[PDB]
Amino acid sequence: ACQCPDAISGWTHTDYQCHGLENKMYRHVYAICMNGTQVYCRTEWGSSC
Repeated sequence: ACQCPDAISGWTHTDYQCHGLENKMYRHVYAICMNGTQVYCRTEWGSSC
């Protein structure tokens, strides 16, 4: 769920955090746009906590 005005030039993500209610780790995946912006694309879910 993300789109850049022209194109995606790169790919990054925040670090995993524990979700206190879900008891599961999540992080945010961001695409880097050609224009310099970042767009939040998905939430990645990891191991338990």
